[PDB]
Amino acid sequence: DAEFRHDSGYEVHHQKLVFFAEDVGSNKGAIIGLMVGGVVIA
Repeated sequence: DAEFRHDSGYEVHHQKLVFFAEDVGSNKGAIIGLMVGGVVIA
């Protein structure tokens, strides 16, 4: 055991970050709730 095991748990977020951001990004029309929710403060 060295780095053969810890592949998925490395790759996950590396991709989940892109994937999730895609999911949100190409659905701003929906996630708009949060967008507005974040505009009211800050």
